[PDB]
Amino acid sequence: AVFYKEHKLRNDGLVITTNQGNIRLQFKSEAAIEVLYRADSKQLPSFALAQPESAIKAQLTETENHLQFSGGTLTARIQKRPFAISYYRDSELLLAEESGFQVNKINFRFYLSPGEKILGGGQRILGMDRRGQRFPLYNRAHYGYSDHSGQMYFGLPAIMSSKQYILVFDNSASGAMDIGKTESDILQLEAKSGRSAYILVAGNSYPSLIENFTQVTGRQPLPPRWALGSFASRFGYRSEAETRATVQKYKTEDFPLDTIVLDLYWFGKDIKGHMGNLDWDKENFPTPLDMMADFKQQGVKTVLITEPFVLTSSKRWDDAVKAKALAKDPQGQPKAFELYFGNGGIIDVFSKEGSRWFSSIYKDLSKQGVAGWWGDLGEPEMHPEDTQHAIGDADTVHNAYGHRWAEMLYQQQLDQFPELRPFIMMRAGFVGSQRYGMIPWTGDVSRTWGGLASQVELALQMSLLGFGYIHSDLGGFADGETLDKEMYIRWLQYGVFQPVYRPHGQDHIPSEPVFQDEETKAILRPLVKLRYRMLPYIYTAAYQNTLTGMPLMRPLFFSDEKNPALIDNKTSYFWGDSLLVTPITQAGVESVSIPAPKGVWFDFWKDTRYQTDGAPLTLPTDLHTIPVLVKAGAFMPYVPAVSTTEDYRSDSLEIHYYADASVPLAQGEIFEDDGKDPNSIKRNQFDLLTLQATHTDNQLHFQLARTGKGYRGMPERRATTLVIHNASDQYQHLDINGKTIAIAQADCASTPALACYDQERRQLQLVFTWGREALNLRLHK
Amino acid sequence: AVFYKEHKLRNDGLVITTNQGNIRLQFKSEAAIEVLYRADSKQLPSFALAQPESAIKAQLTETENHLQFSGGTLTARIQKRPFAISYYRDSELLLAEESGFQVNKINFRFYLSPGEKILGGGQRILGMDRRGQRFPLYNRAHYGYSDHSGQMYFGLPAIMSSKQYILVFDNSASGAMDIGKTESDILQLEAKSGRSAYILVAGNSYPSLIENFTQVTGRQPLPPRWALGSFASRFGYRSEAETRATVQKYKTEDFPLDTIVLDLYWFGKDIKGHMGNLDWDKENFPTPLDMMADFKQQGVKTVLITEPFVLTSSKRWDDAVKAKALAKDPQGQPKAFELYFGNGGIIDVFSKEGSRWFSSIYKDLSKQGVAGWWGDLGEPEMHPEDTQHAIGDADTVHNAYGHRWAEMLYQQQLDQFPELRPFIMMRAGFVGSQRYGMIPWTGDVSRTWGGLASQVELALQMSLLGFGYIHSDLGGFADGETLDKEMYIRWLQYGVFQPVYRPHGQDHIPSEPVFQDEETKAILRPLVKLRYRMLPYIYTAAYQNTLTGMPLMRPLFFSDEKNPALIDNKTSYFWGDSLLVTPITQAGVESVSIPAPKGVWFDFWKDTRYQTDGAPLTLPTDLHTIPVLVKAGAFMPYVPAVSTTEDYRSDSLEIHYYADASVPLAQGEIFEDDGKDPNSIKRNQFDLLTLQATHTDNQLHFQLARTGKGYRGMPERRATTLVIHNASDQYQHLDINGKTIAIAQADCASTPALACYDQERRQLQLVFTWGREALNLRLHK
Ligand SMILES: *[C@@H]1O[C@](F)(CO)[C@@H](O)[C@H](O)[C@H]1O
Ligand SMILES: *[C@@H]1O[C@](F)(CO)[C@@H](O)[C@H](O)[C@H]1O
Ligand SMILES: NC(=[NH2+])NCCC[C@H](N)C(=O)O
Ligand SMILES: NC(=[NH2+])NCCC[C@H](N)C(=O)O
Repeated sequence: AVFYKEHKLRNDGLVITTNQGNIRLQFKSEAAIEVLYRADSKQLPSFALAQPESAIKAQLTETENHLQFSGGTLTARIQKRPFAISYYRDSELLLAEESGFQVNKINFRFYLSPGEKILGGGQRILGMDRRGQRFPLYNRAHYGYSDHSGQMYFGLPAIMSSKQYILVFDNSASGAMDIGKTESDILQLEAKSGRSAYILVAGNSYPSLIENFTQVTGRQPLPPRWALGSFASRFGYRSEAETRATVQKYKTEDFPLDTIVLDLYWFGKDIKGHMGNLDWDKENFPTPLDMMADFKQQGVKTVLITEPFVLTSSKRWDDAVKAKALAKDPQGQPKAFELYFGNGGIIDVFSKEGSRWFSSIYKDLSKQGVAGWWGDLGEPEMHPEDTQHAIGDADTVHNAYGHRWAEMLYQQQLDQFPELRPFIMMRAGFVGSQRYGMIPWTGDVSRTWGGLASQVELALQMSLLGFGYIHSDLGGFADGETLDKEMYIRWLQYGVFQPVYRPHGQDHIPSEPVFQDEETKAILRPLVKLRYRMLPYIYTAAYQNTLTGMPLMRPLFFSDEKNPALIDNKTSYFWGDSLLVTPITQAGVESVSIPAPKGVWFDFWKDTRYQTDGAPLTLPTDLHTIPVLVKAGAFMPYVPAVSTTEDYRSDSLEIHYYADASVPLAQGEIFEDDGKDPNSIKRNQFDLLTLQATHTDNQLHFQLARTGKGYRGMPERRATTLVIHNASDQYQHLDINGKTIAIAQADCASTPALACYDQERRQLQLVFTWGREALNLRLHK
Repeated sequence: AVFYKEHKLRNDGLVITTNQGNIRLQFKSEAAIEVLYRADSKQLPSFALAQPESAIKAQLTETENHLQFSGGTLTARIQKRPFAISYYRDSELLLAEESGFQVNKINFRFYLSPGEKILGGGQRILGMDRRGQRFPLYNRAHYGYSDHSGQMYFGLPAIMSSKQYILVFDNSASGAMDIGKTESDILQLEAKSGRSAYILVAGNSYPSLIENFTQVTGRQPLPPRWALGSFASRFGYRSEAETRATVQKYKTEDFPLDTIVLDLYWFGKDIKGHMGNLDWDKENFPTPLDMMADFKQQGVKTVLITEPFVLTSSKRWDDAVKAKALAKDPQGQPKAFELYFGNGGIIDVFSKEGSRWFSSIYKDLSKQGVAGWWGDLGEPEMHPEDTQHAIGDADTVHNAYGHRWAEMLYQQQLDQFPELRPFIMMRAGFVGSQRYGMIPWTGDVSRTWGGLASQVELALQMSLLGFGYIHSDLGGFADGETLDKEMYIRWLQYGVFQPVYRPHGQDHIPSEPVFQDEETKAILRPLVKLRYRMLPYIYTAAYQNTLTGMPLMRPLFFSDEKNPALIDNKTSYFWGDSLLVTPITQAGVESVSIPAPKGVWFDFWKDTRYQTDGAPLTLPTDLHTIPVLVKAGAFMPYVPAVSTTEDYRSDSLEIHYYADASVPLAQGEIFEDDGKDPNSIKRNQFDLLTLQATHTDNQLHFQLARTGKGYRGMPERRATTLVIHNASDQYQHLDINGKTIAIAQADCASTPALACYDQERRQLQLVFTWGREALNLRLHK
């Protein structure tokens, strides 16, 4: 039995006393509130909040039976007897405590509304709506998973509801979530220890909800543009010669390549026994500085793997112990335990000593030429209960280990190279880890169609809760004895339309596309080149993700927020604003039914126009593509393919506009900067191109403009080819800034025409110079 | 009747007095002699000699009836009565005067040996052996020529004999050559005026003959590497917008492009009336500095056309007259005459005033950003007899006008940009013009199969007499009403294997490959890319041409100097040392008979091995290639394709070696420098890679090395893939500098293998790092 006794309102937090203790409420924004139970006691700090100490001014009002603590849009309604808090946006109930907080173990119980659908929990393969499921909150490997998992590498103690709120359990400890499984109408959060707090974030739409969520948990800094390029990876290159041979293979096979990734053989010849060496195995990598410099000359970055563990057999054991860098046992000695790789300890990233020691090693390797970092096994993969960290035992801090590891490395990289954007790829984190630039991948997926078929669900679940660059080991990682060629092709095709292009797998079967047969390469080469040609599209989506948290992959349900049934879809998704992608995830599929939203759509590959009032579209499949539809009104921007983003230029732009009278107004943008300055957005050192189309019965008008302060090397004038798909055959003239130009009606492909209409393709091509001043192009019948 | 009277031997020239006057003999080298009749009188200087005043020490010996003036290898035997000079190499008679020199008009008569075959005269379409022909020495347009011409743009007063000598008529005047036509056994040279001299050069082989010839007439300076890239050209881009649209089309169609060429519309909107303006038509080219700068940003050079003529209607007429820059009439007034383009005069490049005036204009335009120069109509196309130049009348200097024009422009460009290599493309020159960097093309060829079929004969005739970069308007230039697609494709395929890749034609039919249909582009795109991938092969041949005069295209007859019948062949030729090319020059050809020299040959496209003891090889044709055979023992070097040579890198090399036991020793080289320094060779600022193969019964050994001082940006270590074609399946191991490496026998395409044998292709691939130290690779059975 819990009831209200008293409250204090200073400041600007609400402190409530019940018969059971203190509760602190603080608005972290107009749309987000942090609720801390046991506010009286000492406990772990928030990990989820980007600014834990902030508290914006709210209004408090009191009545006989209730308190009301209200921010801009979000209101907390506090019922005095029995004590229960409920949350409202406008006058709409979002979420209500049932029993709410209960003590010893930590326990939060909320009511769920009938029909309420619940996404969340991070990586699970359970269905998009996780209501009716119970699962642990304990980051844990799931080697070789395929089509089901209740527990994987990167769980999140957070949910997103069809009521358009996000609830975060701001707790790092071994726990569990019960989403109306045990009791149909109860959401239960549990933890063995740790912080007893939750955060509720509201929004008026899913995009606004995600914007509000990332406002308080952190926005991802724009990654280096090279993160969007082609990665060479396997587990693992065995030598410098093999690594050099692989870079060379990309050159001789004419596949783009930005980055090569070195797995654990860079520090030892065996899988076991060397982890912790954190230094080059000179028997097999004899000249690593020259190797990295030679790669940089070819525009290729080098990324190295690192892990939390230092083995007793490794060259750094004695030094780590001496430095007090490792987690301890209750006795105060370094804790050693049996990992797959051997007996070893874990670097205590929560301590000053561990952080300084580990950071110094990253600094040294980075000075040698390492461009980015891969942090594997950060669950931590093995984490005995009696392990003691500076701020708590293993079970208490477990789900924040990887998160703090990312923070440490992010801070380190920014201190060493304040003019570069850190690249940090990790397997396990916490709510908010995106603010440290964490780029997660979905772990050791099996080489099965089931493994591929689960990737959209996983990506969308992580994308919705803050992680825009979630991606998979393309082609599959685990086991297998011979390449499943059709599966591999489908996986690398899908790869083009998801955040990071990194084929990776155990090296008994090649993961890199350059080591495939002629048919496979003939299919994938123009697709990897397409990835590069589409960099302006992808990099602009990245820009929007940094600005607003908008994920690069968006679920189908964004298309109609009043149709909750769409939430179940995990087979079609949006890549940026304009492309509806439906990966092929079974062998031999001859056609697909695409649940395209009501409107006009074009076949990305064939230009075919489809119109639908709601009924799904049936498209035939082929081996060389996967089904992709373009939304009418889309501006799709391209640059010429380059081999590496170091050579990226937009002196030449080609933009495809998908015209249809059903879209009388359309807008596009292209974000351009130097691809590397971490401060480009803050300082406005960018070139933001905007395009607006106005489509009426007798005219199609485009207004082009540029804003921003520009940047070093920005082209003053871009040669631009605008291709208008589904263009009327009735346009008689073009005005460019008032100057009339005839539209040629033949030989469009065979003359340097400035305006020409191709009657067979229904395409109207305009070629012009896009300089710094506004440009108006008007087509008139 | 002529007879010897007296001689003086100082110094070191021989001066002979006959009853008719003085004759001066001077060795210009051990292998070349200049013979000047009327040595007593004042006459035009030599144009053919690079060092006219030189005279090396020779030996003179006298007998009752003869004088002997002897250099290293060449000896002049002077018969006293009747007077006649004959020339010997060793004790072999090369050439004997008949009546020799006869006066008023200039006339030289020599005996021809029975069976002696005679190439020469420069551009004619008459058959490789011109014996039995008579033709004028008067540079003259032959618009729309096809399969026959006795008189074209670029005649040369020179012949090459199967006796392995070259005879030059060192005379610039309107004349004629009668090669045993009128009198079966007489070679007659005639001129209306000008210098009465000839030069005889001997050699012990055709390569040595050409080396000796270019030693005394001039060696071509290495062109900028960009000269070997893709040119966009037509007659003509009508505006800046059209020019920008064409550069953009190369970008959007993914064809390489180094240079765009602007025809006469850059200075006026009409073909007639504007010539002489030598300045931008701002109505149609409003921002030419920005245009050229924008192209440079994309790695694209701009070349402008210029002509010798200044029209009275042009903006520069009054100024040219004021400056005394134009040729005059006998009265002393500027000479004006009716050209196709209108009434106008000719710039007197032979005068100080004309040279200074014209040079100042090139300087100004070059400062604005023009990268190279196209000089059209230098015959001069129209040249009235009464026209007076500073050094003689039109008929006297005619065939040296273009030559002096090139010298003027070359000197100008070197003075303005001493750190760049001039690019000078012209239609008409003289013996020796190559020393001013002249790059000639074969004029206004018709768009017919006949026009294409004549190009090998023309190229070989010019190549043998000093002009390595002779080439054609690819696809054809003149007339036509609709594209002959098959002809166009064949012409641009041949284009890949001849010196300069410049499609060009009258613009009612597109000349650029980017304006062609999908099938045409699908065929040509990978071929234009091949051109770029083969830059190390082509640029190395260019290097050899600068060193020794060795032409890039070599005739079949080089393959067997004891088989004079080969001289007639004008259908197959060598592109560099290793490729035997047979262009397809008729429609619908289904197969070809290739007269491959005795030995082992491989199909360049299919890898098929052929062996022949002399009988021709029959190969089937296809539309996507033309027949090319690779000589056994060839090292064919490639780099990855780039869009422009400004991006050229050899960090990655791929080298194909064509192994056969019939070739126990083979050598290759790759010349690398910065692609732009005119002094790179002289100063040894280059990286010369050498490869040697030793092929025995049980071993194949490669020795790799580098010499030269290197250059700025040179890669220290190149990733190298060596592909050995027709490799034995019996090699069991590889030693690289003594370190043994196993040869994998499977999965060569699908692993980062360092050594692997592909049993299905009979190819053995080695991948390694080629650094600055010598490298030995040994394969052993
Ligand atoms: C962690 O472990 C590895 F298997 C070996 O380092 C990686 O290759 C794998 O991608 C990652 O999950
Ligand atoms: C000279 O005249 C032109 F026809 C016009 O300038 C050129 O296009 C042609 O290539 C050249 O022979
Ligand atoms: N994280 C997981 N859900 N792991 C499931 C592992 C199941 C497997 N049979 C094992 O015990 O090893
Ligand atoms: N240089 C030449 N061979 N020209 C031949 C031109 C022939 C042509 N019938 C004419 O008189 O115009």
